Amino acid sequence: HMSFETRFEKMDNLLRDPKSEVNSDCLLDGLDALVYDLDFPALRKNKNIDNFLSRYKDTINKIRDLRMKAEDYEVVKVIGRGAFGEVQLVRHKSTRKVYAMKLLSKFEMIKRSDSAFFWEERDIMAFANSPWVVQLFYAFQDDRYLYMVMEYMPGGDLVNLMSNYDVPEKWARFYTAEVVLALDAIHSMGFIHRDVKPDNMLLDKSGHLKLADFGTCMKMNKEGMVRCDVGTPDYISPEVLKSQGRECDWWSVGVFLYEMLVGDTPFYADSLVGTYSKIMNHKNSDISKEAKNLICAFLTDREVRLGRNGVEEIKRHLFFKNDQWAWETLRDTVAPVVPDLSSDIDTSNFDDGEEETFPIPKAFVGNQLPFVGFTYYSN
Amino acid sequence: HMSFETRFEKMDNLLRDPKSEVNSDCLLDGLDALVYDLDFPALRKNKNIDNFLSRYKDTINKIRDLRMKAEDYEVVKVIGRGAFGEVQLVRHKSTRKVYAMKLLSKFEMIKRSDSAFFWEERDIMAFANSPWVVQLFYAFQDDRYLYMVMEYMPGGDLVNLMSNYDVPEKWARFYTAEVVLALDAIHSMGFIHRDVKPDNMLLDKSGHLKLADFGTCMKMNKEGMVRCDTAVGTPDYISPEVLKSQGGDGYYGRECDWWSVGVFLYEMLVGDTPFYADSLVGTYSKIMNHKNSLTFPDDNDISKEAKNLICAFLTDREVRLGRNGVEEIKRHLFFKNDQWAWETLRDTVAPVVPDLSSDIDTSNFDDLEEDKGEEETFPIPKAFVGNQLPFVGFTYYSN
Ligand SMILES: N[C@H]1CC[C@@H](C(=O)Nc2cc3cc[nH]c(=O)c3cc2Cl)CC1
Ligand SMILES: N[C@H]1CC[C@@H](C(=O)Nc2cc3cc[nH]c(=O)c3cc2Cl)CC1
Repeated sequence: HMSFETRFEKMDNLLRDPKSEVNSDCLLDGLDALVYDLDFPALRKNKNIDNFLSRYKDTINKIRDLRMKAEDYEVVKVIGRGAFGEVQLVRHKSTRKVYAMKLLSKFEMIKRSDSAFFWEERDIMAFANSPWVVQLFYAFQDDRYLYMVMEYMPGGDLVNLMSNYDVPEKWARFYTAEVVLALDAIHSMGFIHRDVKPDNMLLDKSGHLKLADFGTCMKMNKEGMVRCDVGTPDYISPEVLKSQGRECDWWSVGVFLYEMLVGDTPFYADSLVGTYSKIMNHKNSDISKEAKNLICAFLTDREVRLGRNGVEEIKRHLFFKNDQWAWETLRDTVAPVVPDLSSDIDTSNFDDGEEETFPIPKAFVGNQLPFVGFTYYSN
Repeated sequence: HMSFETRFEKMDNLLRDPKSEVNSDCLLDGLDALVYDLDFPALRKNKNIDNFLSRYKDTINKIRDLRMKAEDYEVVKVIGRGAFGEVQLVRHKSTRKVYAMKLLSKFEMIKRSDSAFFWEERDIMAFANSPWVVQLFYAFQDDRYLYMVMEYMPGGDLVNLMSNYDVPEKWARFYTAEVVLALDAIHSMGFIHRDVKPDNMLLDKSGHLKLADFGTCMKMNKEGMVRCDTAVGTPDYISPEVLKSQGGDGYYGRECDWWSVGVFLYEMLVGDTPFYADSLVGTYSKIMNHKNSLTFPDDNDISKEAKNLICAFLTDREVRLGRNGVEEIKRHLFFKNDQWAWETLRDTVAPVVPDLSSDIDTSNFDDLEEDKGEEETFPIPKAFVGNQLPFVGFTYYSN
């Protein structure tokens, strides 16, 4: 039993505790949402509602206007496209600061039952506080989209990179190993990524690596494993392809490595289903002895796969031997490729029908609800 | 503008501002409300809904627990009953402090279209900061009732008082004049009482006076008037103008309170309402006929002045006492004596002081009937009905 003077402080806590589902900004998100989901001709016909909307008209419009809205960002150039919206480079009008804003169509997010997945991604990007993980500075929302303002990566994706260069075993060793420190960072936070791939790997102005998408992430329980409900084709791990009715990330890894030295998927197939079964037959489906080894050590069945035991076990692998870097020093050494940037907005490492809207309801559908609590300020 | 920072210079404000319809508490009130009006089987079948109530399940239960709830209060004795709930003496378990907590059935308040009246009552009691206005410390709500925790008044209502004594012109002069200072106080907060009556007049441990219920209050416009199609008040103590109100002429100023007061005074010296009648309607028309309904049993125990003052309040608005200034009333001959001056009457020795056993002597509160069958509940909705929305923002905690 707490006391008065106590309970009050304790409550101010929550009203400030940004990990709280009911941080002040989340309550405001609630009032906001509610006013959205209510201001419709049909519904306003109700005493209670119309009275409400008539009382929080002025006030809530004031709010909308003050809080962060998309009108606050100048969009320099679209630099990417996810499933539910586009990622565009931006500069804050009032602050002049430059971020990368990922967009999310509330609609598309509802149409597909693919809702409530971005919570893990928000949390991670906003509190991982890690050199390995992209940092979220702001997250806000209107009627149409979610917005995630985040540390811009001038470096570009590992995809563009592998496109442009004849990757040597050196580089390979570098990028791979960093991906390993990062994935271990994630797992330390008690999450599993489930989608490891070049498309998700970005680079900071210094040519080092972070992880840039976390939609796939899933919280792993006490025993370190997960009850699972896929992700990608060219990479995916079989052991998790049967639970449908951790070390999996490591599989994805090996796949990537192969892709990097080779120039194509370790189980590429013109037909996709082909790539699928081909991964199921992994056992039977220029380079160094070690490269080969390592790869095939990851590319094995769950229980005999490389990394089943400890991450350290992976670190120590022979292919991870050199006279150019140590592990807890890698982050600070000279990247294999460093980006030459003309300004704070060089979209050079990023190469070059539409969308609809929700239908006016006849009754309360509350389409804003799955989104209350998404607003986050970093100060 | 200009820019980001000023935006915050309004933001942080809207959250501190206790008079803001969106003070932090208000926002918490919104989320709470929502959870209530949402957690029902039929509704839950909605993906958006279900997902919501599944994310704020834990959290919202936490909130409910911490914030002020009624389980925080030990209910000493029921000392009163209004229209929408009972009014009970209580002591805070954790703090052991003693208050009077008035309840309000959210149902009953919805049943009758009589909703959204309590906001003016709350604002006044919480911000009047006046010797004449009972003070609110805390206001909270659950699914069922609104609660208003407020300065307890061991003194008792002037109805009990008038009951137990042969009130003399002195006393009369006292109570009445304090009623005037107080009504003037409310008048200056730009409000009209509309319901002046002994029932609303309470006493503090020093035998001095305050007004105790403000449901009837209504904010008056720049010209000092208000306009009310269907008007309120109490059968006996009603002003006639307020009385003859409808779709049409229902507009009146503050001197209607002054009428109510004259009624008071009569009641106090005579022992019955100036227009009492066994049938109510009778009192009504009797009021309409005041010019010739006014009388006094030929017991010359009444003063020239008393009678005077009384009749000066009980006249038609336009020629009634106080139409001009409150000062005008203050100066009246019946308000002449060598025992108190206006700007000092609060500080003097009350005409009756309560002898109290403890900090909980409910001695000046006669016994009342408990459960009279009044506790009824909302019916489980088939669709979202939003019954808690009218009460978003009612929560307020004291500095
Ligand atoms: N994960 C898949 C879907 C998301 C997409 C994606 O999110 N791409 C990007 C993410 C970020 C993150 C932070 N900063 C950036 O500049 C940036 C740029 C792009 Cl293009 C990548 C493929
Ligand atoms: N408006 C009518 C119905 C309500 C009734 C009423 O509210 N009475 C009371 C008001 C208060 C107020 C503050 N403190 C108290 O202790 C207290 C006690 C009672 Cl019995 C008055 C007549």
